[PDB]
Amino acid sequence: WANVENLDSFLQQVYTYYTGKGLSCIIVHRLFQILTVSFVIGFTTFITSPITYLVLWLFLSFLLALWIYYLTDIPRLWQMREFYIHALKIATADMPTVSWQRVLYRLLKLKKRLDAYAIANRIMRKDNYFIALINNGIINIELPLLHRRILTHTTEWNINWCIFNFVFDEQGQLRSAFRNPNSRKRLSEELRRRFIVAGFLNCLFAPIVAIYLVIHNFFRYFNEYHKNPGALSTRRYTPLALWTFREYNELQHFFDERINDSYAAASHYVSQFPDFNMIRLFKYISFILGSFTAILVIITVFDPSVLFYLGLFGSLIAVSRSIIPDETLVFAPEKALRRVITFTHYMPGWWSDNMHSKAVQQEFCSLYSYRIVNLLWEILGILLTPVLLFFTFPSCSQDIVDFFREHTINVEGVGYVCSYAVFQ
Amino acid sequence: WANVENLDSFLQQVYTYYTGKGLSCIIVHRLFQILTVSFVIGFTTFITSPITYLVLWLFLSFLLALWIYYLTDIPRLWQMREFYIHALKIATADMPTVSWQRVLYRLLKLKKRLDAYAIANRIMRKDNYFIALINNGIINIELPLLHRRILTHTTEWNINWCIFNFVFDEQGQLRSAFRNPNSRKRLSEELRRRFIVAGFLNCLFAPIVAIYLVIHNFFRYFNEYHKNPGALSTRRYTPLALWTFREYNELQHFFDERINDSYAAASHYVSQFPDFNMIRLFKYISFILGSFTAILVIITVFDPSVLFYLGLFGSLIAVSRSIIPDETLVFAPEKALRRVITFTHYMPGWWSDNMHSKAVQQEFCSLYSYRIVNLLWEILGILLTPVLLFFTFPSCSQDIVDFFREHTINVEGVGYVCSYAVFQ
Amino acid sequence: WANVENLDSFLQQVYTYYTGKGLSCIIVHRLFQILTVSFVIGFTTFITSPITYLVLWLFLSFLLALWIYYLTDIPRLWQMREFYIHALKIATADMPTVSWQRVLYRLLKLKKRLDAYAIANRIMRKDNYFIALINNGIINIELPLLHRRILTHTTEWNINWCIFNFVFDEQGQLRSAFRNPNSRKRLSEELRRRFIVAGFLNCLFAPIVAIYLVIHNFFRYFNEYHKNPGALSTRRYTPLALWTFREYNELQHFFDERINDSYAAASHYVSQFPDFNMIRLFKYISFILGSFTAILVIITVFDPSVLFYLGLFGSLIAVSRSIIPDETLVFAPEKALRRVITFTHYMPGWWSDNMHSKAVQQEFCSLYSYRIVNLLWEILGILLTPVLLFFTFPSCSQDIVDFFREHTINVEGVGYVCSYAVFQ
Ligand SMILES: CCCCCCCCCCC(CCCCCCCCCC)(CO[C@H]1O[C@@H](CO)[C@H](O[C@@H]2O[C@@H](CO)[C@H](O)[C@@H](O)[C@@H]2O)[C@@H](O)[C@@H]1O)CO[C@H]1O[C@@H](CO)[C@H](O[C@@H]2O[C@@H](CO)[C@H](O)[C@@H](O)[C@@H]2O)[C@@H](O)[C@H]1O
Ligand SMILES: CCCCCCCCCCC(CCCCCCCCCC)(CO[C@H]1O[C@@H](CO)[C@H](O[C@@H]2O[C@@H](CO)[C@H](O)[C@@H](O)[C@@H]2O)[C@@H](O)[C@@H]1O)CO[C@H]1O[C@@H](CO)[C@H](O[C@@H]2O[C@@H](CO)[C@H](O)[C@@H](O)[C@@H]2O)[C@@H](O)[C@H]1O
Ligand SMILES: CCCCCCCCCCC(CCCCCCCCCC)(CO[C@H]1O[C@@H](CO)[C@H](O[C@@H]2O[C@@H](CO)[C@H](O)[C@@H](O)[C@@H]2O)[C@@H](O)[C@@H]1O)CO[C@H]1O[C@@H](CO)[C@H](O[C@@H]2O[C@@H](CO)[C@H](O)[C@@H](O)[C@@H]2O)[C@@H](O)[C@H]1O
Ligand SMILES: CCCCCCCCCCC(CCCCCCCCCC)(CO[C@H]1O[C@@H](CO)[C@H](O[C@@H]2O[C@@H](CO)[C@H](O)[C@@H](O)[C@@H]2O)[C@@H](O)[C@@H]1O)CO[C@H]1O[C@@H](CO)[C@H](O[C@@H]2O[C@@H](CO)[C@H](O)[C@@H](O)[C@@H]2O)[C@@H](O)[C@H]1O
Ligand SMILES: CCCCCCCCCCC(CCCCCCCCCC)(CO[C@H]1O[C@@H](CO)[C@H](O[C@@H]2O[C@@H](CO)[C@H](O)[C@@H](O)[C@@H]2O)[C@@H](O)[C@@H]1O)CO[C@H]1O[C@@H](CO)[C@H](O[C@@H]2O[C@@H](CO)[C@H](O)[C@@H](O)[C@@H]2O)[C@@H](O)[C@H]1O
Ligand SMILES: CCCCCCCCCCC(CCCCCCCCCC)(CO[C@H]1O[C@@H](CO)[C@H](O[C@@H]2O[C@@H](CO)[C@H](O)[C@@H](O)[C@@H]2O)[C@@H](O)[C@@H]1O)CO[C@H]1O[C@@H](CO)[C@H](O[C@@H]2O[C@@H](CO)[C@H](O)[C@@H](O)[C@@H]2O)[C@@H](O)[C@H]1O
Repeated sequence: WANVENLDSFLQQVYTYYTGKGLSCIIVHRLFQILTVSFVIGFTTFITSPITYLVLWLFLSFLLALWIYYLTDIPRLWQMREFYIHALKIATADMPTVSWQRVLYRLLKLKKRLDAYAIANRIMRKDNYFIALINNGIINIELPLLHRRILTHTTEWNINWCIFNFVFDEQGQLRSAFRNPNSRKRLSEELRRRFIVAGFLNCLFAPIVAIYLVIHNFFRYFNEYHKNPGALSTRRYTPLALWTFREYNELQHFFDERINDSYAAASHYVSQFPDFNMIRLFKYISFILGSFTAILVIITVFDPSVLFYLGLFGSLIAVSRSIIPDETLVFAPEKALRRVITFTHYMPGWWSDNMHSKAVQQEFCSLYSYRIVNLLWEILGILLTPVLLFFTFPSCSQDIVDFFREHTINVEGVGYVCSYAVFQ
Repeated sequence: WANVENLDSFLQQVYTYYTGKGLSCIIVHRLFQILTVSFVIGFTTFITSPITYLVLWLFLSFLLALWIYYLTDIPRLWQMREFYIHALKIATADMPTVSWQRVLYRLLKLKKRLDAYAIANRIMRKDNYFIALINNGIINIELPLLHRRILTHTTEWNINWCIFNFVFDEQGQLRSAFRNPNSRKRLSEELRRRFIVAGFLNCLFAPIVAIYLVIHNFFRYFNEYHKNPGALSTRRYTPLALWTFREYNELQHFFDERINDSYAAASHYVSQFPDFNMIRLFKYISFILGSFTAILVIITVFDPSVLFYLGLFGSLIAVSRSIIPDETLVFAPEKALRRVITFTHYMPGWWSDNMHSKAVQQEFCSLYSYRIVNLLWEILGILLTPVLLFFTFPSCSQDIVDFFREHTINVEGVGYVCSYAVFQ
Repeated sequence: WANVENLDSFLQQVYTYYTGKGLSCIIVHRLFQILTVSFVIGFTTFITSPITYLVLWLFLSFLLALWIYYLTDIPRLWQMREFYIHALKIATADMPTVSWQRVLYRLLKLKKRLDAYAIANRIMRKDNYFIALINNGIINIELPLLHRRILTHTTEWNINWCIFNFVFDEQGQLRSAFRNPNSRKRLSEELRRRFIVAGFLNCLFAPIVAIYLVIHNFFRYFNEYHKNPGALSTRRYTPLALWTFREYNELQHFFDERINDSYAAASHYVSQFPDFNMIRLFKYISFILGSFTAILVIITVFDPSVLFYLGLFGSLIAVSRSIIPDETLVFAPEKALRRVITFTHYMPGWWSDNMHSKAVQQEFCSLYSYRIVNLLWEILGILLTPVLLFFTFPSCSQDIVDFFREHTINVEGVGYVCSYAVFQ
């Protein structure tokens, strides 16, 4: 590896081999991914059975492209596995459980600079620019009519292809033409001619991706969402909430740990806002039905459709007892919210006034939505991303170019990084 | 509010509007309260159907008095809601979740002194005297024959009407005649002529209140206590335990929070005292029945009323497994008790010797009783309070007067407070 | 002050009015400064008494220029005094003792951003670039032949006139042409044509400044350095040591406090390196002379030029006792050095190996020199600065330009600051 001369991509591959947990796990996951896609395709073309033949040929050609890419990438995985076993001296059996600090320790042992912070800046060199574009509103992801900021996975794929393939070298570093203030008019017009091409390609590949996605999600979740409604209120952070919470140089797996360790706190928080005027009503109704049931039971022990009424009242009382919280339950929304914020690290300025508020809870529930709503939006966004790539993104092209010139700072030994990554 | 000149009652109304959680919640609770009373009355007069007409007229006249009082009080609630929205700038939607410290912050912003501690001393000016009368034995609430200290809700209503209406101004402050040591013989005899009148009124309104209370509690709890015995061992603090734990100037909702946050610790503590000589016996019996069942099952797999015996033994073994605790369970009564005391703040002097003891647990279970026992005593105390108001309270009248003269201290900017409130 | 539009210079004037401690103290100091200069001139032209008339006319013309400038600047001082009394509400009697945090508090009360850190970045906007040029070797201040880094006060005056008058606006901010990478060849050649002009002016004003300086220092220090040699070993930090210790955005008076609070630690540290092979010799010599003196005193009490020998031996023994340290004295150079570094905040990388070392002490004594050596070098540097401005500075001109383009970062609300000021 002494002849890399492309240290950024090498470190990124080291990291994605770590988070993939070795060649075995990576190959297994990719295999089951293409198997799931192919099963969806085959089962959908079976239960429904010219135009059908042509669209099936299209789908299977995409599947074969995926397969061919995976087969092409296998050798790079082997090179990295060899680098892990031999150079890093990390056992193939230690992969699913070794930490990133241990890999960093071995990597510093093996060998301008390779500090932990430097390696984080080199792995996340483009992700930091993405965090800074999204969080600072440099790029407008708000729909023109629906008035909503949506960040699907196709949105960020298109952002990474239009911008970060155009702004960064093949060697993976900010091109020279993006700090020259005189070229700000040529680049800011060769960038709209990329947004337009990506919008054209998405207007062709977005229907046949949203269709596959809705079919896959239906097949996967129909069983649970019609035979287990308890798992219908499972809440998760929206994909835009996961880029609002992200910090700079915070590698993906650290972020995943500290976000998964926050769902307990968030589920607790969103429950600290009961409806007392409704709890009181249901307490009253439970009292009435309990009086009726007491009379009925005390009269049936002396005269053995009163059983229908007894069953109905038992059902209604069991319904009511679920709404009525425990007596010895202390509701404290502000400390629940602070317990959440110790994980999400995200407290807007105007929260600090009223963290007990209900408006704060409305906002946090805009960030922490239902999983089914997240699915509906991850399907509608694949359709509405061409709207962005045609109407809101070109108008924001100039700014983007300027953002890469103003807010780029040279950190010695790393290179040109985002200027926001060096503050926080 | 610049023309109040009755700051104590104004602050008390601010506080009870806070703890009632706004005009909406207060009105809803009062409405469902009169609805529950009226439903009990109507259903009891229905399932049972002169004397009946007369007693029904009496009950409905009391109900109408309650209704008329609530309708009379509504305008004061509106005045306070206006003061909350306009002057305090607390949103009507922030009421169920705003804290008392936020209300104090707004109230100090708006405007002798209005510190947090001063407002607590003005809201709890009579409650501090009550805590000091009850905890220091100035007033004797021990029954003459049953030899038990009972503090029902009617007991404290009678104490607040006999004493605190006679001792405190209409403006809500210690009358002047109660610090003059020469009038200690006139006041200590105009106070027995109040205990006697209250005893006479209670000997008339105590039967028709205990009757309503037992009917209400029967209707409410018969369903749960005959169809869910698991909620028969629900333990709660007796009303006298809640005045023993109360601290001075600790507003009601803080006390409620720290008492509700103690039921987990108390339930844990009362379980750290198993019967080892009984656990051993049930372990032996489970072993015997398991041997029998093993033989029976191993003999029925070769010869398919042995099923009756198998079912009976399964039932008995399931019974036995519930008593036998887990093996890896560590019983530690002293640290459980300390975990409780960190909430109740109540450790008598003689506990500090043996907090591992069983006598300490007997006392704490006198404080932390069963809810059904609490109901039986809250019904028997409504009957036995005239005994107090006739025989034990007059004999303790003199002391009471002296208590208000000796143990009153003038805190500057607040007024005459209890001398115990300023120590702890 | 709402119409300033030159916030940087306004804040710098606020700060220099604070550190000057009011109009009274500023005027008094300037007055005694011109009085000291004029006294030196008059006394030197008196004790020595064409060429004399001409050089005296030159000196007095410089004095009159200084006087005229002070008289010109008085009105700005009055404007700032009014701003301090009226707007800031800081009493004229509170000036010599008010802190900078109190001035910051008042200034934030009065009114893109005016945080403490922002005001520090605006006051020290050019000083941060100076710290970064000097500490990072962007500019070469090492003499070509003597091989020594000298930073006189004239050196930094010339740096501030050649560079910071050319690089920064009249409004006080980095000119636009210094971030355009295409103009790096025009600016890097209009900067050598400034170093050359400054070298020419210094080759004319350096003799008649070094002469005045040596005369002033002779007059001031001859008395103390010939009639009090105890104040000849007074050590101070060299002017280059005071730019090596300086941190970014550390205002001048904070730096002065933490450097003055370090001279005790430095004086302690430089004494932890005694010469044991010399202490032993002087102990032996003191023993010999004490034996001789004991014999002489015990023989003169029986036979009253032995007195000459007794006096000489007393003198030599008094000399020896000064070198020999106390017995109960514990020498610990490493913790003395750490006590120093807690103030200077300056520990090179190669110190961390051997902080007990003698080479570390040699380096620290290169930083912490004798005051008389500092005077000799502050006089020789005024002569040798044209050498820098002619031979070492032009060769380093290009780099300087690049330094202002590479290492400039835009902090929002402040402006273009040095990129090193935002790290540490
Ligand atoms: C005719 C078929 C049409 C569509 C086919 C299927 C859709 C496309 C799938 C392909 C592909 C993009 C890349 C292709 C690049 C190959 C080059 C192509 C040829 C170029 C010549 C999907 O990538 C995205 O697909 C999205 C759906 O399309 C998913 O959205 C979801 O929607 C809802 C669903 O439940 C969800 O609720 C919602 O939460 C999602 O937002 C995303 O989750 C996913 O990231 C695969 O790449 C990626 O897949 C993901 C796991 O998916 C892998 O994540 C992790 O990997 C390990 C960490 O390294 C971890 O250890 C591992 O734990 C983890 O899995 C990635 O590593 C990577 O492998
Ligand atoms: C009709 C056939 C359907 C075919 C659909 C397209 C098939 C091609 C997909 C291939 C392709 C898009 C590229 C070409 C797209 C051109 C326009 C596409 C328009 C559609 C016509 C998607 O593939 C990527 O998708 C990403 C999203 O899941 C995954 O990131 C996961 O996220 C976490 C989840 O939370 C997981 O936890 C984590 O383990 C994964 O990292 C990747 O693992 C995956 O490889 C590969 O490019 C990718 O390069 C890299 C940056 O160089 C970017 O990957 C990530 O970005 C950050 C995000 O988080 C991550 O921080 C960072 O880790 C990573 O850098 C992507 O931006 C993407 O650009
Ligand atoms: C012909 C009918 C005969 C009897 C009728 C019903 C009995 C009397 C009910 C009337 C009334 C006294 C005041 C009357 C003043 C009006 C003036 C009258 C006209 C004057 C011209 C009951 O007051 C007491 O009644 C006792 C029973 O009698 C209860 O004992 C119980 O027994 C067992 C039961 O389950 C229990 O197990 C046991 O734990 C109890 O000890 C007590 O809990 C209760 O305090 C109503 O006042 C009070 O009610 C209570 C909630 O009850 C309100 O508490 C809170 O309010 C909010 C904080 O501000 C909170 O936010 C809210 O959460 C909370 O609710 C108070 O605010 C206040 O409203
Ligand atoms: C045949 C028809 C049946 C009619 C029965 C009587 C109907 C009249 C009841 C009306 C009346 C009694 C007054 C007249 C009684 C005369 C003799 C009665 C003999 C019966 C013939 C009861 O009404 C009160 O009862 C209290 C008890 O629940 C409630 O306090 C709740 O406690 C917590 C629970 O734990 C809750 O959490 C909390 O939210 C509530 O505060 C009050 O909310 C309620 O208003 C109103 O007067 C009341 O004034 C105030 C102090 O000026 C006192 O209230 C409280 O005291 C402290 C205790 O804790 C509290 O610290 C303090 O907050 C408050 O100051 C009472 O002492 C009482 O005197
Ligand atoms: C024909 C005569 C030839 C020469 C004349 C005399 C030499 C020049 C003197 C003028 C002048 C430069 C500025 C002129 C600007 C006016 C505009 C001109 C007209 C433009 C149209 C000297 O400035 C420098 O002069 C150097 C010598 O030249 C000194 O070097 C010394 O050498 C050895 C000596 O002992 C030393 O050992 C060695 O340690 C030094 O390095 C430096 O100490 C001094 O900084 C005055 O400016 C500055 O003086 C200094 C105190 O001097 C003031 O420092 C502080 O002020 C307060 C904090 O705000 C503090 O509260 C106050 O405590 C403190 O005092 C500054 O505020 C400022 O006022
Ligand atoms: C034949 C007649 C002799 C006439 C000789 C020249 C007379 C002119 C002198 C006037 C002039 C030089 C300007 C023109 C020079 C052109 C070329 C000169 C060639 C000579 C032919 C010197 O005047 C300054 O000299 C400084 C040095 O003492 C003083 O700083 C003191 O340092 C501490 C000590 O340790 C004291 O503690 C502290 O209180 C003082 O701040 C200043 O107080 C003083 O005003 C005024 O310009 C000045 O502007 C400012 C930055 O805008 C700079 O001041 C400081 O720089 C940092 C340093 O530390 C400081 O951090 C910072 O506080 C301040 O910003 C200077 O760089 C200088 O440029």
